[PDB]
Formats: sequence, C-alpha cells, structure tokens
Amino acid sequence: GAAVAILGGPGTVQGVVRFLQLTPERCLIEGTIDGLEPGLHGLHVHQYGDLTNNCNSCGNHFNPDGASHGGPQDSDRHRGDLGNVRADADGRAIFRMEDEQLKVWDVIGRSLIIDEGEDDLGRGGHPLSKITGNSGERLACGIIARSA
Amino acid sequence: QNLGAAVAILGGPGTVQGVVRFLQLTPERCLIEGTIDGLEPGLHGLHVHQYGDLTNNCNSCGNHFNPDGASHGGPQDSDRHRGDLGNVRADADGRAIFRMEDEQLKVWDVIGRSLIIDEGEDDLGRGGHPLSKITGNSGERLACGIIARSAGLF
Ligand SMILES: [Zn+2]
Ligand SMILES: [Zn+2]
Repeated sequence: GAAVAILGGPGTVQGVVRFLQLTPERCLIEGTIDGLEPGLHGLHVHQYGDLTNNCNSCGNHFNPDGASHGGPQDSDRHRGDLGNVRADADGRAIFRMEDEQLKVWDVIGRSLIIDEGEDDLGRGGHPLSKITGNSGERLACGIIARSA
Repeated sequence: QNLGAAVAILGGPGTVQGVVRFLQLTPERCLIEGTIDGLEPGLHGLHVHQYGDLTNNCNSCGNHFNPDGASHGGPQDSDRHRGDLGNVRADADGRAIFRMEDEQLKVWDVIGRSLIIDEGEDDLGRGGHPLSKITGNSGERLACGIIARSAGLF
C-alpha cells in the first residue's frame, strides 16, 4: 500500500511524508518538512490521526508491542519510532528511510509528528527517554492517509 | 471496549467545514455523526472516497469508496458504493447537523480514506444522468476530511 501525511502546525513547520509498502516487511518513507530549526527533530507515528485538538489529540507513540521508546534501528522500540530527522541550515528537513517494523497498513488513519528537538533514542537517561525520547514539544503533525 | 472510532475534520476550497465522527457500535452498525457549516442551505451529497490524499485538495481523494464494484446509489440501496452516505441537509444558517447509522460502511474500511461533502444533492443514482450511477452527480467537492483513527467519546 501507499500513504501520505501532510504535516503542519502552529506557525512554521509543515511538509509532506509518503509511505510506500514495497514489500510485506519493509517500508519506504520519504518526505520534506520546512519551517524546522536547523538540527535534529524527532519523528514518530502516534496512535491516532485525530487533530480535533491539533497534535494533542494524536495520542502517544504508536506502540502495539508494548515496547519502550527506542531508535528506528533498535529492536526494543515502539513500532512508530522513526528516530530523528535533520533540518539543514535552510530549516528544511528532507529524508528517505526504509523502516521495517512500521507498515503502511498498520499506520493509516494515524499521524506523523515532528518534535521540538532531537529524539534521544531512549538513551538520554531522562525520565522520558524510554517513554518519548524527551524529544520535547510536538510542533507539527499530519494524518497518515491512503494514497494511490 | 471494542468500539472503533474515527473522526473526519472537514476542510476545503470554500467556506464549508466541520467534523464528522464515526463509531462502530457493533460489527454491523456504524454510527456516523457530524456537523458541517458554511454550506448553502439545501441537500448535499456525502460520500467516503478511497484515498485520503489531500495533497491535491479534494481531487486526490479518488472516487467514492466502492470495494464491491457496485454502481452509485442511495445509502439504503443494495446496489450502492460502500461510501455512499447519501444526502445531508444544511439548514437556513447553512449548517448540516446529522446522526445516522450505516450497516455497509465499516470504520475499519474507511480509515485513511476521506469524507467529502458535495456541492449539490445526490440523486442517489436515479437521475438518468451520465454521472448518476457514478457520482449521483452531486456536483463539485467543496470540502473533505481524512478519516482518522480516534479514541471516541465515551
Ligand atoms: Zn517512541
Ligand atoms: Zn457513490
């Protein structure tokens, strides 16, 4: 399957992220997000795509396996933990990745969200490291939709 | 509880907008409730389309959600699309408030897809119009929302 997520939020920060399930156990994720402060910004899929209350109603990190926060490449990680994304000097974050635990059929209807700052991939030894990665505040989210 | 919920915030090319929530009471009953404002008073077709891609506004949503390859019809017709929710009447203040059940539309089907409100009435495939058995000829799409997974108000 194929998907897309139109990000946005309070003021700056907004972009587009598409998902394409190339095969039954590996997914391609490509997207661009402008308006971000140069530097790393965590990226995660949250349980819901309900933006009624903006990104506050998006629920928490999509985590079916009941794991703990981790890195994309980590094993013990939330299915929705896409780790970080780097916003170059221009404040533009462009990326492409092949996460193989996050499937298009498992995240449609949900949401993609970028945070204030860097995700410490559950290794920051902060009360929130193992929970969110202490990525800070959610500044942009989009509902992961079905696409052609 | 196993009550699946989905919410669809409507936004578009015009004034029209609202929120429609979906609730899968039982596997055969899906409560659909919503309020859409900014509509001209009168009937307005409501359908679930196959894609939720709003990258090209309400155009990239594709067509009405129609797995069974049926033709367009009213919400109560057997020969209809799964996403055919039929009409929705916006009152004098240009507001559409509606609550209804649909036993053919399942929450788990429409997630990720989109809810669209049309310019005009849905002839429910009986207009004898080239588009009747396709779109019900409900006119143009003035607003659409991406059906999203939701907690649901309990
Ligand atoms: Zn996480
Ligand atoms: Zn139809």
